[PDB]
Amino acid sequence: MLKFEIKARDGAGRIGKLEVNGKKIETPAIMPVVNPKQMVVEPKELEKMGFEIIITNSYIIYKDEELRRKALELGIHRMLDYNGIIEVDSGSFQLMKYGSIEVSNREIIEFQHRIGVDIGTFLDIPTPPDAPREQAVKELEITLSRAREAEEIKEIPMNATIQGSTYTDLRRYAARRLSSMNFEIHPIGGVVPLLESYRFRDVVDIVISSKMALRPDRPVHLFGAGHPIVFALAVAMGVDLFDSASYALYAKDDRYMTPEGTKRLDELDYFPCSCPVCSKYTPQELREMPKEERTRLLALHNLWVIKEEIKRVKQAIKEGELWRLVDERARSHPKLYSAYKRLLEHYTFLEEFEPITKKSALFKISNESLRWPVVRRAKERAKSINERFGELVEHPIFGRVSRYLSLTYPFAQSEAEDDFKIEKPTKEDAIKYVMAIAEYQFGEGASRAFDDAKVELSKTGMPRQVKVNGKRLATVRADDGLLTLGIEGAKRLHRVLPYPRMRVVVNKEAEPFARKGKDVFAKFVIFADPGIRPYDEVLVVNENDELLATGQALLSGREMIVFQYGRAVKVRKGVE
Amino acid sequence: MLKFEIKARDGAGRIGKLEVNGKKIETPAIMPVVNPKQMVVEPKELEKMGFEIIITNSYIIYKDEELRRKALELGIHRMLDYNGIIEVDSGSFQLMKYGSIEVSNREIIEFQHRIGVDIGTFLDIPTPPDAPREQAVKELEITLSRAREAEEIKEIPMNATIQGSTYTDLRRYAARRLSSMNFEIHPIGGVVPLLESYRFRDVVDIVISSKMALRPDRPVHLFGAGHPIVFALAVAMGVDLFDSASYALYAKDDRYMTPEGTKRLDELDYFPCSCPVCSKYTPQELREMPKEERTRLLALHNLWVIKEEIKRVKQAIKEGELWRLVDERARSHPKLYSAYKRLLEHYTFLEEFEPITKKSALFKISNESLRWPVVRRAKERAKSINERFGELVEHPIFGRVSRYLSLTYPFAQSEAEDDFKIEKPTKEDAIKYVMAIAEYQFGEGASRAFDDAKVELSKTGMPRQVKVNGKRLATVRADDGLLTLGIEGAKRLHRVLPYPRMRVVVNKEAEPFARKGKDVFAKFVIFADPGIRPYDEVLVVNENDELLATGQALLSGREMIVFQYGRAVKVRKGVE
RNA sequence: GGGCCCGUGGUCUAGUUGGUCAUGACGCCGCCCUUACGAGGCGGAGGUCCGGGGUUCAAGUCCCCGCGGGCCCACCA
RNA sequence: GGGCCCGUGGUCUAGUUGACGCCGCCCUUACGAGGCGGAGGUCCGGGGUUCAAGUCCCCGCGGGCCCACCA
Ligand SMILES: [Mg+2]
Ligand SMILES: [Mg+2]
Ligand SMILES: [Mg+2]
Ligand SMILES: [Mg+2]
Ligand SMILES: [Zn+2]
Ligand SMILES: [Zn+2]
Repeated sequence: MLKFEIKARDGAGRIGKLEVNGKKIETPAIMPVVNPKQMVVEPKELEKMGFEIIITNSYIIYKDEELRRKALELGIHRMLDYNGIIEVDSGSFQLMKYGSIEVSNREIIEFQHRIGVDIGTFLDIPTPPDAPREQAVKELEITLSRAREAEEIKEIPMNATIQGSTYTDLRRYAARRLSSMNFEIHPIGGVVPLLESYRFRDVVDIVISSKMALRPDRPVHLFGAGHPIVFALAVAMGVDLFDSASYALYAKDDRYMTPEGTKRLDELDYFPCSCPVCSKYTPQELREMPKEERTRLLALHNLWVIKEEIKRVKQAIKEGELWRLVDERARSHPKLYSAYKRLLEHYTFLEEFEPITKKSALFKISNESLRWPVVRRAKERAKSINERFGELVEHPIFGRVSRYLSLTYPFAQSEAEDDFKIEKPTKEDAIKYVMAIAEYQFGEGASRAFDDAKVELSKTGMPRQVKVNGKRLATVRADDGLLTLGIEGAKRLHRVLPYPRMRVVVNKEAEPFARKGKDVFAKFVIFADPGIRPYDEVLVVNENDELLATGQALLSGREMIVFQYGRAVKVRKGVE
Repeated sequence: MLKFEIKARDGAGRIGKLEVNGKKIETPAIMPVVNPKQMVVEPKELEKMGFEIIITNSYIIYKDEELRRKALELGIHRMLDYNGIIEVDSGSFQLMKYGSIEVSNREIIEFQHRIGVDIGTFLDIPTPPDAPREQAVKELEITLSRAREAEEIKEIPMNATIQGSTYTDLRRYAARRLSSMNFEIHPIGGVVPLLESYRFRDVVDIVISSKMALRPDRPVHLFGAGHPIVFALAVAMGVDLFDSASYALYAKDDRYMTPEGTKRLDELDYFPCSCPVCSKYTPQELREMPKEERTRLLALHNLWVIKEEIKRVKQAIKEGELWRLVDERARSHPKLYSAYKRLLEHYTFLEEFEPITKKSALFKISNESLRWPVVRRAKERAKSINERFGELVEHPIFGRVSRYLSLTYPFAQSEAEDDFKIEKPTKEDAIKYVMAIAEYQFGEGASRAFDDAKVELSKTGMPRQVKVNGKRLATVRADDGLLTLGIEGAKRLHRVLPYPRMRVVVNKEAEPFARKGKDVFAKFVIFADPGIRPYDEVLVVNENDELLATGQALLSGREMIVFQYGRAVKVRKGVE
């Protein structure tokens, strides 16, 4: 009983709405790991700060006498004075470092119900990296079994943590076994050793391998990752949740955090921040004060950056610049740049979830910029249109491109050293632009659903509304020069394009509304064209392939088929 | 009457100590342009904030009745309640926009003495960009004349503004004419139109052309540049001062500033900041309030980032990562990336001022990282060593390098995707390392000054102190694997290296001290090997080439010969 | 369906003639500046303003109707 | 000439219950980097404290920061 819906999206990640026991939050989001005995910062304020969710170690409490009781006494919220979403850890992380931990998967799994938590974790086994073969195999099974045993003894939302070591094949498997099982969240675990050793590439090989085999709808949390240096990369991998003692742990050893890396106080002459701590202090005066005060103020600051970067990321996603932000943070350190270069290698993975159009332009600002999904796509997607229509124009990013396409995303919406001069149509070809924009936007074929049409030009010279006889097939949206279908056009297309091309099939229950014009909700989608990508102009149909309406996709096809909460299409017009 | 000394340095820029009228400040540093009549934020606060210096438009004053008087009345500081360094503008900028401004170069150059300012600017003429030819020539002469007329009627420190339009040939000339003239500061002007049109390339072409022909000792200020997006770039070009109404001007139009570019309030979902305004508010909430309060808060914010980035930069310089921060900010926007790629093209300009060793390692984080000065040099500088000594090992950044060099900056102090495994010497080789580190560090030759020596190995296996018979020629400094000369060694060298190889020539006056071991001050250097680069291990000598001491250069050779304030060498041992 | 915005390629506005509002937008030719790309600078000429209807001596510009586009809230049936 | 620090490759420590060197297995395209177990050298040089010292204070020989003098 955990709700998850994709609010906005970019890259392969997304900003979502998460609901557990009435308490809502929004992802991406990081959970500050807190060890109750000795709290550097009390939930009291974390909450006051912005953290509407955190995490503690249940197992560490099960051991302590005092808390065990205070626990079963006033729940956990009350015992931490935290009125936000609280989640716990099995203590497997403790089983990784110190090895032997005393408790049964069941004992703790149960112990978590009594303490009245909001989300819990069964005792998964975090095998380390480069671990021997069988040790990964055998250990994963034990994990999978404890995951089954926990599947049916559970009553609260639970984390099904994907283990598998440095073995992408295992990761892949333990991913489908756990995706098909009935759990609410999937954290990718046993990576801290990697992160501490800045093995950002191996981490991505892992996070990718997994996000591929997991169900799109369940939240992915990267276990033990709380440094601003990874968020942008991570999030664009389709990660949504982070947890880490990083902030306090760092602060203790006198380390300062920057989205670009780590700084040793006794190496700071200035404060590369503007938060409340670096505002009223200095590296000199803060190096003066003693531990108790020094680490507290550091942790404090660390939290502020952590928080800040996260907002930074979300903002990037909201604008459609997540990749530029990764390309920027990638420069923060060699090992991470490596990783980024590697992420960009998994085209197929990223392509699937990469929006078809964004709000802000494509920016050529690195060699890597040219390997970004949205580029590769358009280069191939435009290949055919170029030959059929021809009349090419030079492009700073794609080299050559048919003028007919020259005003639609990402061709006209790109910026690079040298500038791209677009070419407005001329009455006589105004159509070929549409035909092109159509075969490009809808697929080898679409052209025909517009064969004979009329293209109006605005006071600028831009191809806008296309209509036949008296009614409009579609409109060349100003922003990105793509086509927004207008019912009549939808129909005209549906006829020219074979099924399942660009279609969404809604259950009988929903069929009524679609016809009217009301939006479609993920839950009611029986199946939809796989090649559907976010913000695609799509055809709503009934199980019998009868046009029901046209709108704007909000999820990849494969995505609507599995989401239960959230909207699938933002219906423009209804067939009735 | 204005002092300027290079505190710390990197790239081609540096953090310096600037003193005018007893009031100290530190560069890089930005001065908020303020228009008295309607002040969005009063100096009162600006100073409270961190701005120990600002600027206003004297010509704007001379026109207004009220102010002209209040001006001649209680000076300027008092009229602005500002107790920091105040500087003014001639109004030429107003001569550019609106064209015709009423006043004589003399009239206002004198009106600036009366109002009792700390720094002033004569009426230079800011020719725009791509302006006709003569219009640039003719106009620059008028500027240079006004600069002569003001050279002799001046009593207060003044800004010698380099004009010249988009003509690098004129820029370079107008730079020598004004470098040789008696002025305190040189702003590079008539660039705003460039900056507003994000022509970051053209700006570099200009800033570079000029920094080349200007005297190293006089501070360079980039007229009208106040956006975080340029600082790292600019500063690494050897700029030291900025001024801009940017913050209030943007805030007015509802634009928010981020090190990476500009954001339109009504496009913000979150606040990618941690300052005092983005902390206690939200994009939603701030969009609600009206102008009076919206603009003020934004301006306020803008100031916070501005300040922030500047610190960022200085920190960068202090650790020796200025370039990494440019490589990062370069990704902020296409046109800027271009510019950066271009700056990196002038190797000879940058190499001269490029530290011989830095505190933090070299980072391979982009294709551009491989064109950074520090690498090109090393690859060439290492060329011969590799042939002579041989026994090469592969390197992630330089491909191949002889082991004997493998522990010396920046080979062992480099980080890139794949890692470099160093090679500690073996007693029998121990020396070849030094010999190598020698010919590499000092020049084709130096090897001999160590021909027969003893290399001690630490508890690590690292070659550290080298001595012959009983005394130490030098030591293999731990952090960078370079040689720190020990007087005996210095003379050993001096003898095998022809003049002026790595020599610093001191005025008779200073010859005394040198011998003792006290540091050398720029002022008393008659001449020094040009191939001298900061943090180079050098030989101090007297006008007749007698070894007087060994130290640590702090300026490129050609730099010592010109600097009056500031120290030239950090003397280690004296010959006496 | 409920609210607000719009008639639109993108990029972007930094040495504040007091703040602010104008001084159209597009397209057409020439000189400059450019390695030509680019991006600017200067001067010429005078066409068009998605459709329909009013208002005014004057209408891209001011309401009004239509055909369109974006954001937000509501419907998870 | 003072005051502080150190005896040193870089990088780096994010689901909070001494060092360098030597051989083998695992994980790695070998690189990288790790994970496991065997082995047990030397720890700038001299003098001490100790049953025991790289480890603790003393002197030597060295590196680093800050502050002072622009003569
Ligand atoms: Mg579904
Ligand atoms: Mg001199
Ligand atoms: Mg909506
Ligand atoms: Mg000093
Ligand atoms: Zn901070
Ligand atoms: Zn802010």
